[PDB]
Amino acid sequence: SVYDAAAQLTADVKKDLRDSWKVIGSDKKGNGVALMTTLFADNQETIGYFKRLGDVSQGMANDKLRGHSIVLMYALQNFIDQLDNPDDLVCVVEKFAVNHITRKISAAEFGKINGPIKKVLASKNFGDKYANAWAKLVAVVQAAL
Amino acid sequence: SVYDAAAQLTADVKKDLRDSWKVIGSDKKGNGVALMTTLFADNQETIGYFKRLGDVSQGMANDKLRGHSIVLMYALQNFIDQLDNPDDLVCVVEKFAVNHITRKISAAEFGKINGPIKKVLASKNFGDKYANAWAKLVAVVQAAL
Ligand code: HEM
Ligand code: HEM
Repeated sequence: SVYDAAAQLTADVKKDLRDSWKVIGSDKKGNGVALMTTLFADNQETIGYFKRLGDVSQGMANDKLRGHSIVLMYALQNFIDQLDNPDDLVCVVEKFAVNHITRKISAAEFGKINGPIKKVLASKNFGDKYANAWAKLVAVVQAAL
Repeated sequence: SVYDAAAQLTADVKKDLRDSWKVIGSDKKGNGVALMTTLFADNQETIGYFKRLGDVSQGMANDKLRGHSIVLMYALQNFIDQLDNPDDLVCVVEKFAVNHITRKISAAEFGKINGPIKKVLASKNFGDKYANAWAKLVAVVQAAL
């Protein structure tokens, strides 16, 4: 269940998530847009899903992409803040899962974000240990999709 | 226009917003659910818009309402963090405006949250000065609806 996946994030996984988030979550505009542009660059097939944001090649200058990228980073902030209470983490994961289920985003397609996350972490010198920790948090949302 | 409403957030208004947020933002789950149940109790005609959350009378016990309420408080957190830069505050305001425009929520109906906000601030011993500061930030979202 989502709860099982949540309940299995360990003390050192939560430590790696919090420690990397202190750095990548400090600049939400910069790192949020960096995440979205790496998604569109490496996975060009997803661009069509983001038609509401207009022309995503514009990057930072596209006001709708910048607004979306900041709000996504607050969704991750929320996740990081609920780590010690699985019941609260589960009801916010399920709320964001419904936002993607209505856009017909499958668990497999949602997991395409792991590549971008790994790349943004690597730019701040957080290696594979941290990327693996973040893949465990993404898998909690995948359990809901 | 959003940009003029944004220009109304002067140095003193920004200070009052930050100073009261430091208190109500410390308990996102508690105050978030409090805001929503006060909206439904005082403005019963709005409950129909929230049919996805099921029985909102249950409050904190209703997992969908709790998930919704925590996320709403991170939208407010987001607005407070963008007060330094009006261009970033306006693109996140417009993102949340579209979430309500699709739900057929008018500027007048969105304004019904001011009663709830004043009551929650009042229980924390933040009076009308602070309620009026928050009404000015709510007016930026109203301007985009
Ligand atoms: C770390 C992972 C992710 C998080 C936390 C996340 C978060 C968000 C948030 C908060 C929204 C706004 C929801 C709304 O207001 O309706 C959103 C929208 C969306 N997301 Fe994600 N998302 C993630 C990954 C993905 C991935 C990998 C895809 C697709 C392959 C995806 C596709 C979408 C789509 C299509 C929208 C709607 C865009 C629009 O029209 O505004 N998301 N996402
Ligand atoms: C401080 C003011 C408010 C803020 C920051 C706010 C924020 C939000 C956020 C972040 C969402 C989630 C969007 C999504 O994922 O689709 C939401 C949903 C919603 N809001 Fe608000 N909101 C506010 C006031 C109101 C008011 C006063 C009304 C109506 C009288 C309203 C009606 C709705 C509705 C109908 C939904 C959809 C609930 C659902 O089915 O999931 N909001 N709001």
